[PDB]
Amino acid sequence: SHMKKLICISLYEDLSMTTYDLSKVDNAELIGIVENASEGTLFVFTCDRPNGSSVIMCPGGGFLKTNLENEGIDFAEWFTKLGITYIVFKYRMPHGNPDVPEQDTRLALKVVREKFPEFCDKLGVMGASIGGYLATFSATLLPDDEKPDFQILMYPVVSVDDRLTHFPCRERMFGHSYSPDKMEQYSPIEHITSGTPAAFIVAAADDAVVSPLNGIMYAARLQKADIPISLHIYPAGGHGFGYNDSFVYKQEWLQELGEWLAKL
Repeated sequence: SHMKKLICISLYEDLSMTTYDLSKVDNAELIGIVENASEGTLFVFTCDRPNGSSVIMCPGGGFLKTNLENEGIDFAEWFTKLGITYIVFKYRMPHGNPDVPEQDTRLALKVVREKFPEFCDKLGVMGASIGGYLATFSATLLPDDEKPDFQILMYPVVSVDDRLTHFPCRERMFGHSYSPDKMEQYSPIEHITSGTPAAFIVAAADDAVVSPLNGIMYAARLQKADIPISLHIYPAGGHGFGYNDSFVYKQEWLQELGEWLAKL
């Protein structure tokens, strides 16, 4: 194992911090820590040999909860092994306030940059499913000086437009307040600009939760804007494969991700 410490930062409780020695913590205790933590908490997994780069993962969970294992802590060993500091974001549920994702991503990026400059030579964000909405929002609708340096998207939602969005997530995000005039201000795919960072995008063509055209058309619009892309659509595997071994393409897509990270 190449992960040393776990530092938990409570963004909405005076940035209160707790630190654990990972060599003394097993997976069952680790699960309890992330489950018991309040919303708006960052879990920072530090490396034995850090290379100065960090990723903030925004898990999926349909704006009901966060998938803190399969789209969270289960990636920690994989990232820290490469010297990449790995941060799982237990973000807040919006509960009808659609500006909560923007508020959470801006604060998470700001705090990570402030507390860990040594790990922010490159600071990227990762997002799975509706977590990819937070990830792509951070890459498009934040100011250039706040945007992350790279973005990793797993079966992301990239729009609130009817054509692409996940309707239960949109309803949880807006309550009854969604209207089509709000589409542009809340759709990252509509805000790709020259500052938008290089992207890694992966999904399965048989995804029955979120149309894989989310990732495909996001990548297509990035490419048209001359933003470098690494795009991988597998024919099968469904939504939410995360780190599961049951995904028949697990080794293939992780090998793609590892090669991509090395060439950043």
